[PDB]
Amino acid sequence: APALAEVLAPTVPWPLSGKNPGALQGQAARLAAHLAEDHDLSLSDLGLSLATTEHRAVVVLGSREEALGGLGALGEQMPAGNVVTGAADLSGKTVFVFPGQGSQWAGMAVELLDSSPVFAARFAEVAGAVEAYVDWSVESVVRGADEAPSLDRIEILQPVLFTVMVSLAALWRAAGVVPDAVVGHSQGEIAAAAVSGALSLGDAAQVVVLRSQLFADELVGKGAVASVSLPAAEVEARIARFNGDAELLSIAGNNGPRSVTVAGQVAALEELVAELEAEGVRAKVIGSTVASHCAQVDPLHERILDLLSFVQPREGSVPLYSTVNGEVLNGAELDASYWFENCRRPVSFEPVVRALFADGFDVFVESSAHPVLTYGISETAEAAGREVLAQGTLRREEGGLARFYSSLAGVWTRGVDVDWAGAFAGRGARVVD
Repeated sequence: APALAEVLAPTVPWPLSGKNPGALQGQAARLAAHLAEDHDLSLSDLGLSLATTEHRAVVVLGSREEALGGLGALGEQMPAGNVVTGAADLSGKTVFVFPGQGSQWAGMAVELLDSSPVFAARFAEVAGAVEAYVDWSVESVVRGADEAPSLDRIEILQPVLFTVMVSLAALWRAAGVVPDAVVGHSQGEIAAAAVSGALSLGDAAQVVVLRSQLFADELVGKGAVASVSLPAAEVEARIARFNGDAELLSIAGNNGPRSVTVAGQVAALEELVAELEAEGVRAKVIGSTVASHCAQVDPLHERILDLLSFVQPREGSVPLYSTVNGEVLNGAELDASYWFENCRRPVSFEPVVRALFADGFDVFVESSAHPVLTYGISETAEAAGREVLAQGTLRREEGGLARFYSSLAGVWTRGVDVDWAGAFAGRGARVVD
């Protein structure tokens, strides 16, 4: 039942397609002139009409003005922020990417709760699973209720992030976009397991909640993870001087050929990050993160096997590419042992991005509040001579239908199928010739 969109939300997407020279531009030019001249054709009717009918574009609009501004611009081959353009030259094999921490911002799920029924119904269903293992309400933390806990706290961030990522994947699925596979980074593998069905909701919810509550008890204060824009070899050489007495700092992830993470002791991490920043290199402590993917997780080994003994794994609808052991898992192999490897081992994301290229994936949808792994996939694609689409869902301070229809356009304009008519459900629009 529940639609992409509240009937009273004004953001709507207009899709246009052409194959002949200047055909997309001509069709846009004429429609903009007709809209202004006709003064009777309904905006909603024109939308559903365009939505139900090789070179592609989507105008994302909340208003007649934005419609004329978009078609007008497309008509004169001028770029605009609300007109998403592309060529439909991709096979469309799609993988959903579920990142770790870094995605979060303060109002992230709020707009989609208020304006997308589908997102709201999935959010409740997934919030309901986590809330079985927790005293607080996911929805109130997202809306910043006064009395609800903060997202700064790891044990609250990870379950919140889990719910938002799984619910975003359902919003993609309603709009007719369906993964052929999933891929997770760090905690992201939990969300990836939920969406694939490899864990039940309740199992995936219990894993995220218990493993983040452990990290909060045992690891907060003592460690973090930082994102560094240099290749592995350069970074091994910059941390060596910190690791005299003890290994304070270690490479916890490979995201691209020029992109890695470092995990360990907060002071040494912050010094390396300041050193590299002074030198014009991007290095940033990932928000609220603990020193996972390093030796600090080892004193937690037996606790973690006991905590996640419940986990019952099973084949999902769709394979999971393991960022932990380079295997393509049906879903049954995700036992408590796997979930220890996941928080201890460094995340070999980049090599499984190359494996996905070789198995025929050319569309990567990152199901997140803010795109963080998208640059690594694009850098990997360039270095592999592969033309691929790396598409985020939301961004900071853009959590609405305008942002989401933009990212949906991103995938459609490059050849992935989308039910655009879904955006007009229940509005009483009629297709007009």
